[PDB]
Amino acid sequence: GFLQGKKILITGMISERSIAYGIAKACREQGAELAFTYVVDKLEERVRKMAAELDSELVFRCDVASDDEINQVFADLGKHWDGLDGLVHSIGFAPKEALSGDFLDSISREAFNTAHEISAYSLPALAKAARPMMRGRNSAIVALSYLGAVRAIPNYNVMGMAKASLEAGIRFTAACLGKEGIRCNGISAGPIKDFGKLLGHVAAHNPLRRNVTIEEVGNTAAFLLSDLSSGITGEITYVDGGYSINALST
Amino acid sequence: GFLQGKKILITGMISERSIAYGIAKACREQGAELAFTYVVDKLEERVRKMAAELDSELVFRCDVASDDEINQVFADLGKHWDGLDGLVHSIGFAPKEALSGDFLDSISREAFNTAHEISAYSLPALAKAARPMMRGRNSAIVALSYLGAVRAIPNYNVMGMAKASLEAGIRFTAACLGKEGIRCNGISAGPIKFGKLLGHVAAHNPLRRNVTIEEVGNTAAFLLSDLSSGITGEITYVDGGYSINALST
Amino acid sequence: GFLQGKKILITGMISERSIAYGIAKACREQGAELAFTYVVDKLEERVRKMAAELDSELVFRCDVASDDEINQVFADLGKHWDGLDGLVHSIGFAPKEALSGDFLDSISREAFNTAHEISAYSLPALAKAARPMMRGRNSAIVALSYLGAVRAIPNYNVMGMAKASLEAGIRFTAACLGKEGIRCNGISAGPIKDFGKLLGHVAAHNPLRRNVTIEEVGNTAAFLLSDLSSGITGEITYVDGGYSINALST
Amino acid sequence: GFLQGKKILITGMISERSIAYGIAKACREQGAELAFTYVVDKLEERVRKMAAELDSELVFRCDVASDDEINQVFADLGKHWDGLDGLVHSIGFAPKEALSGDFLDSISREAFNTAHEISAYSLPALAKAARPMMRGRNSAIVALSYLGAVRAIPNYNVMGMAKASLEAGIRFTAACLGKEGIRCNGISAGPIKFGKLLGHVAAHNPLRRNVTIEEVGNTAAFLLSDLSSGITGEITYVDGGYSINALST
Repeated sequence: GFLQGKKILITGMISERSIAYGIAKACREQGAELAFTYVVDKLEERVRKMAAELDSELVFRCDVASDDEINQVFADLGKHWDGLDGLVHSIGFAPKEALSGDFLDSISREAFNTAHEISAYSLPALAKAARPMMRGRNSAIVALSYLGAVRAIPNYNVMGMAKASLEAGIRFTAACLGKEGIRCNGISAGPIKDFGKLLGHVAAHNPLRRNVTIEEVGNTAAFLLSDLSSGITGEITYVDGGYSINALST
Repeated sequence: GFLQGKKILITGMISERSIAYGIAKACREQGAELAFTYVVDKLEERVRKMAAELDSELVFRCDVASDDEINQVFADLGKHWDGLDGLVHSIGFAPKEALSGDFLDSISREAFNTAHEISAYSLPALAKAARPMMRGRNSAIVALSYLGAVRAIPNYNVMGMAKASLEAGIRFTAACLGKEGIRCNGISAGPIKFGKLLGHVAAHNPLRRNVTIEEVGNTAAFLLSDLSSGITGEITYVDGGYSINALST
Repeated sequence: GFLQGKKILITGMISERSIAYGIAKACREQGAELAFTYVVDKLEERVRKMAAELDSELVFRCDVASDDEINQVFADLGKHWDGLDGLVHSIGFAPKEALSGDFLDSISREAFNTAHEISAYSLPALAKAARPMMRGRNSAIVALSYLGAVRAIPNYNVMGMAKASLEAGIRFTAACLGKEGIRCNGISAGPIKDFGKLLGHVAAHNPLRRNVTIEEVGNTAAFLLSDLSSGITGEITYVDGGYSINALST
Repeated sequence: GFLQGKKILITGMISERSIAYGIAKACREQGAELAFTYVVDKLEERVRKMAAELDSELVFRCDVASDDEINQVFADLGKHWDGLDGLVHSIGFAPKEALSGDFLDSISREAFNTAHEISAYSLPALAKAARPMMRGRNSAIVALSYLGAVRAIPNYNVMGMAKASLEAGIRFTAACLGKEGIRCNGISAGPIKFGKLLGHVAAHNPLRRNVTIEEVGNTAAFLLSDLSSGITGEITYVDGGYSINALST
């Protein structure tokens, strides 16, 4: 496996359906050692269980709304690990009411603020807090994005703005940390397990004529966290079966 | 002129150096009737003076931090105008400390929040509040962005994230309002009066010079006019070709 | 009109349906003085008639396959005009058999060569030949492109490759001539008068919920040929009613 | 390795400095079985030697100017291999005179034609000829591009137009073959050993250094493997972040 010796912290793993689980599993299959965060105490047990199946006992509470908690994760993790080789940002949130229907009717100041703070600011906040552990290690950050960053799409609404902010954050973080040997890249993932019809629309219209899997996203993340991708930084890689590059599909 | 009789509300005109002034002047030259906002009471007199030179007595306070104030503008403006044909978003802010040096060292939660709220959320907030006045008129919104949206650049830092959010907001607003006959477009302007930034751009862009507020202004006038009726959700680069050049030693 | 005093050469005007006619008409309405090319002698009369309705007697044969003919246009035009303020490239060709069905089955070396030579090389060839007349005049070139340059689309096939070549040509030409006061920009136009269903697909899916007109393309060209756009060069402007920036339209 | 048993044809390997060599080596390290093309008979021996060090005796003449030769490669290769899992396009050419100085002064019809035919048409020509061998295998094509496709750069000139054509060819090929289980992707590589170009990039990119053929090679190996099965029509930048940086004085 090409992540032998790599130590990787993974956010956003709330179930076996989650993108972060696909990433965790892919990384574990390539020999990485893993650690995880959970946002709320209700999920702790479930996350510890998933971690254990992935050979990890390293699980930490981290509400990315809190600078203290973010920093505490790395202080606690640093007791176990000499350094951090990988960091996976797979977290986003916006109030449900802002994520459907008319873009302007559904948006509000509060939903905007929340969406950007949790979904976009969290990337540089985590990179900043991880920086002492990651610098000088030829390490890597991967963050998950979505086509709403760069295209107007139905129902994504304010999250589109937040993902665009995130994607810029990826570029700025990469430009910031490259000299210290830390890479930062994104994956714009296609939709995964109107939602049934979204999936159908994509599978009918993309070059691969199917939806992508968490394994496909996971393996791309594993590559971007590995030294195999050492020439790549500030990149958004589309794992959508070619969807974004197709047009005029009647 | 090609904006003859068009009624246009312009934000961000704080001086004759401002991008918004260049836009105002360009629109006035094409026959538009103008109205303006000012952020703080200290600027009222100065903005009323500029408005008057552009043949306008329509000036309103609007701190885009305030939903009350945003909506009040359109209530007050609607007493004078039956409808609104144009809306110009030319406002942005981030704490000065967040806009130089190392990106991660200079960033903070508060500066991030402020930068996005004032610089990005303000576009959909203004479009939303203007919607009753603008819909059904084949009207137009124009917002100002910057290269930091789509490239990592030194010293722009968190504003880059905020402009990227804005540019997505332009796309989503355009997709939202197109059916009601409202367009929404952006201009990514090159730098305009840091001395070395300007010099770097003038040495490296195809035109070998910096762009002017007149050039940004005329592009805005075009994007506010019916001449651009086939264009929406677009970011147009008025940077003398800077963004499309590379590997210039 | 904002093209007062401007002298503009327009290629590709073969009928009143053509994009170039929309451009000619738009430019004439803003006060430009026009000249035109025609590729084959069969069209001469028809083009002279259209020119005359647009107040022009300046019509020249120009097969862009021929360097001699390209150069001759500017030698002949230079007898009438002190300089050239505008140049509109609205020409493209590929063999019909290469423009439908499966991309690889339909492509051939010969069709590729022809498509690129006529549709892409013609831009720098025309800019080069026009350069003595255009330099120092604060003049402008506009070329027409299509979404196939930057997205995979059905049926456009090799023309997509040719348009991508063209769009790069626009950038390189702009970078080349900017110092001499010549701008070069593109318009990526949406479809205009499976073709009936293409038009329907676009009108159902773009932000404006309709197809664009030759007037809308024409007015954008007029702007890009005018001094109002003096800050803009190397740009591709999408006149497609927002189509290219939308996605996941179910 | 993650290409274990994969059978991959590689073009453009003319020396150990070549991008294609970096790709070959990276693929061999992941367990791929390799075959190679050479453009001219003068290079045959040198290419056979390199192939042998990479455990291959499968080497074929292929001047991509020739449809006969392109198709012959696959007829000859098909005698040894039941099918083809990977195809690497790492070839490009334009007359030297067209690749420096003023873009319009340096360009010509002939140089344009040659550059596009050899550098761009060769991708769909090779994909087409390989299609019977590749279809139904969950196989992959990778092609090499350069920033000149999407930015105006000094000295690349007409090759920029040719690479843009290539990148569109990658998209169209991907859209064409995806249903048959063949992917097609590109790598836009940073410069690799002009001395000042390399210096400019190393001073300006996020990584503050030039990329290596190993880095390009490993990315190609990934894009040729099933690990990348969700990715097609993509251009991946292996340039140490160069293309995403701007305004660096």
